[PDB]
Amino acid sequence: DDDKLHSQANLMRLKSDLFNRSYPGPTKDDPLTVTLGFTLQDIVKADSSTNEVDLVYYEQQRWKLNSLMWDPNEYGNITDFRTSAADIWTPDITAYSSTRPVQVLSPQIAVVTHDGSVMFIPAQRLSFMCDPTGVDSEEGATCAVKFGSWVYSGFEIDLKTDTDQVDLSSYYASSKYEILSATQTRQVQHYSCCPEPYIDVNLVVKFRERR
Amino acid sequence: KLHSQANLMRLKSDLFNRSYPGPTKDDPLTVTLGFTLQDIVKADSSTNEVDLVYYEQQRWKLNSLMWDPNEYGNITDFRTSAADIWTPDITAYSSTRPVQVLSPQIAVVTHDGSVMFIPAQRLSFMCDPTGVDSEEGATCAVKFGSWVYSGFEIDLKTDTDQVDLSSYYASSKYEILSATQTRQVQHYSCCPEPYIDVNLVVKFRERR
Amino acid sequence: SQANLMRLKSDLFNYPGPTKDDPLTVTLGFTLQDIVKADSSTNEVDLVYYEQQRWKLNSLMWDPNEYGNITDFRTSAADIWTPDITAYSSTRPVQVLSPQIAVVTHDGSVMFIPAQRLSFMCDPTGVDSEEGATCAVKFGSWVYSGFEIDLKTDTDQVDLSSYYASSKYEILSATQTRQVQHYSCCPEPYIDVNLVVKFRERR
Amino acid sequence: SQANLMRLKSDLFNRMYPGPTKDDPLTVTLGFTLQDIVKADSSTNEVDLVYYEQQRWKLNSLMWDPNEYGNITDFRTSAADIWTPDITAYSSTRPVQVLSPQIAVVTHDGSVMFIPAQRLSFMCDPTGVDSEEGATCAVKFGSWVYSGFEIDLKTDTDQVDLSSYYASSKYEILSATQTRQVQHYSCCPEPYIDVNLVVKFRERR
Amino acid sequence: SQANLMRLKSDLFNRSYPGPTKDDPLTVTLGFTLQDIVKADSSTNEVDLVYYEQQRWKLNSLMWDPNEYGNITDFRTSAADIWTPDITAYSSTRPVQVLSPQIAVVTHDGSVMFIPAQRLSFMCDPTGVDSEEGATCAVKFGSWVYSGFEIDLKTDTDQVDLSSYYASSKYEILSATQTRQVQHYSCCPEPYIDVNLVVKFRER
Ligand SMILES: COc1ccc2cc1Oc1cc3c(cc1OC)CC[N+](C)(C)[C@H]3Cc1ccc(cc1)Oc1c(OC)c(OC)cc3c1[C@@H](C2)[N+](C)(C)CC3
Ligand SMILES: COc1ccc2cc1Oc1cc3c(cc1OC)CC[N+](C)(C)[C@H]3Cc1ccc(cc1)Oc1c(OC)c(OC)cc3c1[C@@H](C2)[N+](C)(C)CC3
Ligand SMILES: COc1ccc2cc1Oc1cc3c(cc1OC)CC[N+](C)(C)[C@H]3Cc1ccc(cc1)Oc1c(OC)c(OC)cc3c1[C@@H](C2)[N+](C)(C)CC3
Ligand SMILES: COc1ccc2cc1Oc1cc3c(cc1OC)CC[N+](C)(C)[C@H]3Cc1ccc(cc1)Oc1c(OC)c(OC)cc3c1[C@@H](C2)[N+](C)(C)CC3
Repeated sequence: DDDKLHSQANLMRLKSDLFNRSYPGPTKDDPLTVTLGFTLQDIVKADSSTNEVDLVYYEQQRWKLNSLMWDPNEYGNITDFRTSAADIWTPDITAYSSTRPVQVLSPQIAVVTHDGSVMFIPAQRLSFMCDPTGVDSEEGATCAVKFGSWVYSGFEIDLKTDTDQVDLSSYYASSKYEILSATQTRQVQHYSCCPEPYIDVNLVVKFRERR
Repeated sequence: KLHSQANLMRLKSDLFNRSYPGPTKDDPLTVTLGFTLQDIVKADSSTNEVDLVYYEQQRWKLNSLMWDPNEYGNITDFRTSAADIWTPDITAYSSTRPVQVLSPQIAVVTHDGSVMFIPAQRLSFMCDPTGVDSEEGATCAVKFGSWVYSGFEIDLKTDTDQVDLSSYYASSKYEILSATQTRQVQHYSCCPEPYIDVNLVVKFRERR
Repeated sequence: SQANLMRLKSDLFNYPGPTKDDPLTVTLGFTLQDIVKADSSTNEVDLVYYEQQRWKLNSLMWDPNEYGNITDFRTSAADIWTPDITAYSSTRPVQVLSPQIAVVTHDGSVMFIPAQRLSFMCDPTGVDSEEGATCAVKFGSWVYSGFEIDLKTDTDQVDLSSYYASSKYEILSATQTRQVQHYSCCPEPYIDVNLVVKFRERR
Repeated sequence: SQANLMRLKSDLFNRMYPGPTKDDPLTVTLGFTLQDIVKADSSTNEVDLVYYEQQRWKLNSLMWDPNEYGNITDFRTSAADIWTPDITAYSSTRPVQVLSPQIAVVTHDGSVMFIPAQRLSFMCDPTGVDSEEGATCAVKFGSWVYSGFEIDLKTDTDQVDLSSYYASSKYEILSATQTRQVQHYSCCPEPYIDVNLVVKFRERR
Repeated sequence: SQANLMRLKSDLFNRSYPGPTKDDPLTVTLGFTLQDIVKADSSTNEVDLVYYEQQRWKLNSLMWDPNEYGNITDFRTSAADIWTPDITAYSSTRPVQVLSPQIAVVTHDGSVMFIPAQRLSFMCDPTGVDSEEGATCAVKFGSWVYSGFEIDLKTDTDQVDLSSYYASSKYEILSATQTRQVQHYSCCPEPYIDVNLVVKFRER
């Protein structure tokens, strides 16, 4: 009950050291790479009257800041902590073809590790632009939606995925829709309009009515 | 009475302007979870969503919240807003829509440092209701647990294997065949932490 | 006189809820305005009503004589404690239709009357018959036991003087009744006001 | 310019009107501009309107003299910055949805103009809408918590402004009026004042 | 450098805009990028449009010398933290739904660029959308509270950007125009400015 009082005291001081003394977001001089991963849980609805499809997925977001690092030794072997997302800067990762505000299904809480890495995994329901024509056929339908920063250019936020394969191991086994394939791919595009690169992660999902 | 009010504000002030940042590997917390199913409102076989109304009883206990009632005018408990205290981030793992909260976000803290919080909710979750119009009915399942704490920081426990059905609405469109809540612990090659959840399985069918 | 009002509000504000030794009695009453919807596919009924709430606090007494003949004021419900009155068989969050503003009287009584839309559990079978349908929903505190909060009605007649004359549904009767319940599981009384409405398709 | 304005506001907002009282009652003028009858639902007896509600009142505690403030005669301010009346429809079926910025104009004479655009669902039986006669519905507007002892209401005209009514609405407008009324109930000594919005309308042809 | 930015932000905000006035009017630039007509409801005559508005204005109190601040030329700030123009649709039938983060980019010249993505329901008779010639609807945008003496609204370009319009929408766009309109009304000596967006569209 004195180890425990002492360990709490260490956590509160770490959080005050990082949060109260000592983040404006990335700049071209100090750019940030966010690692993104999708875990598709369900294609919930495919609306052929409006060409909207609703997905439920988790989005794992990961980045690393020097100003969040600390030494576990000065803070009682604390190697990580949970904190509300409002306590830290988080990337404005946004779907570029959503048709309604994304609905958050999970607690807005992040895990900060001693080397400055942050991991934040919002579960979400998204309506996005998609013609589901062909979903009732063997070859199925294909849709795509890009994710990336809304306001930071490619000189300030970069992105990558650890694999092209969307994680399907939690995909709902009785969904109305069967997944034929689902890929997530970093894409850098150059436009003449603009000297900065446009970076996004493209999520391509091919699916059909479960038979 | 004007005195008991004085003692309540003082207790609160002592507990809340003196010194709890959430559980850690060094200071883990056991959350006891129990479900009371009130209604299955809707089963949608076009999207495989089912809507439940249920109560989620959450209980945990902290040293930082204990007091001696003798020192505070015999006060043995008090109510406080859930924003005022740490609460566990218990979450359904296969919801299809944000849960809608039906009850006041206020908890009851007891002098032994136990907290009870009972959010009533309507939840849409993933569920194929095929067979609901048959004798055998349909079965669905949804896992609840911490979103961000592993089994190293929050352990979950049930007080019973049975979901409380005694308040189930007797004129629901659906009748309950069985409703159980089973703690489960799981490990993955990738990761060293245990993951703990409570699996809510409900078998149900169209009322006769 | 505006002078006088700010000074009273000044004096009074500068109440953390009831306790077992300082309990609170809340008076409830309902003004049924409309049965807007009765969905027989889900057994949900939607009602629009005013939830009349009143309680009295020692804290809020004053002399209309020490303050320019000011017998009452209005204040945002957000500046004051209000009881956590909740339906016990809603299916959706309640939607509030009116400003959240309370009226405090010099006798220390607070009146707060939100108009609200509520979906609750109700089988409307029989609504297209002469006998019509009958549904019930109970209201009461969610987090205060009957040791800290008690309830009462001023009358058992639901106020129907504002019932919408052209609703799809006519009201055959509507009663509001304080209930006290005891259960073996639990050592506090369960107190609530039960609203029972009998109604049928208008003809 | 901005120094004068930032001073004005600091002065007015730092030297708060606690609402009207019986001793100092307030008159609020209301008028409606009806834009559209968006939907009429005959299964639930709910009609939806989109309108602008012009509210206007006048406080002594919001007067200033322009020459002490660089010839400023008016300013725009967030409506959460000032008291605004709790004007409410008495028979809505869904929370009212606000379609415009919650910003008011204060003028040097202490008068305030606030004009929220709103969408409103309200209790209305649309029977007869598919006929030449049309349907008729009414909704009353007034203060939720102030009786006629603290808030009096008025209109400048009892004709609803239809000059902006949408030309290709599903529903044509036959007439629309806004009438101040004073009610006295046996229960209560206070007068209750409202503006009654009555609309007749039919399916456009 | 992370510190140069953390100081620039201090100087501008927590060390000093009550919006525009008749003596200090603001020019605001508006342009539309249309992304999807999602739905046209002929039972209620509403159409739902997903689109972006590019807003741009320049303020003196947002000027700074780059070489006094680490060669920082621009930054990103939350739109809640700066004044932003009250640009509103004059005939929407439901509150706007915001699809993107509400973050503006401020440049050293004091210019501000803000690009909200939104879904907007507005009044629109879709009669004709199932025929070769389509249906035509219009929606005007402008300040709700500031006349043309306080906010002077202009288009950035004369053209609606259709380059990112979703190719597999239920509805094809046959044309879309954006045009600044000035009107004098008899209540008031001030000019009133809006930008009218006119869209002709039909079922794909
Ligand atoms: C200068 O502006 C742009 C440059 C380039 C494009 C759009 C542009 O339009 C805008 C983009 C963006 C914003 C505002 C825009 O206008 C005011 C704000 C937010 N960011 C900066 C993040 C992007 C977000 C963003 C939004 C739309 C977008 C790409 C990025 O559109 C595209 C697609 O996705 C829908 C797509 O997918 C298959 C394929 C293509 C495009 C666009 C790409 N076109 C057609 C040109 C080529 C092919
Ligand atoms: C220990 O728990 C309970 C004990 C007793 C009951 C419910 C219980 O379940 C809960 C009740 C309550 C809470 C949480 C509960 O679970 C953890 C939190 C909020 N309070 C404390 C305020 C009540 C709110 C409340 C909620 C449900 C409720 C009664 C009160 O259900 C009933 C009815 O209304 C739905 C009803 O109507 C005819 C008739 C009856 C009941 C219940 C009463 N049964 C069936 C048992 C007997 C008859
Ligand atoms: C917060 O305060 C109120 C909020 C809302 C209203 C009155 C209010 O004020 C009082 C209510 C009450 C009292 C005193 C009040 O203020 C000193 C004394 C006792 N109770 C607590 C029981 C109610 C009883 C009560 C008294 C008056 C009353 C409604 C209920 O007024 C109305 C009507 O009936 C007269 C009526 O009839 C068709 C229609 C309407 C109203 C009122 C309702 N408006 C205009 C707003 C809407 C339409
Ligand atoms: C003084 O009162 C008004 C005078 C003039 C009009 C509306 C009026 O109603 C109001 C307008 C406005 C407000 C409040 C109003 O009421 C108190 C708040 C602030 N702004 C400045 C934003 C306008 C916003 C505004 C709102 C509606 C509006 C025009 C402007 O309606 C019109 C249109 O479509 C929206 C349209 O295009 C098809 C064409 C026309 C109109 C109107 C213009 N008529 C028919 C008369 C002429 C041509």
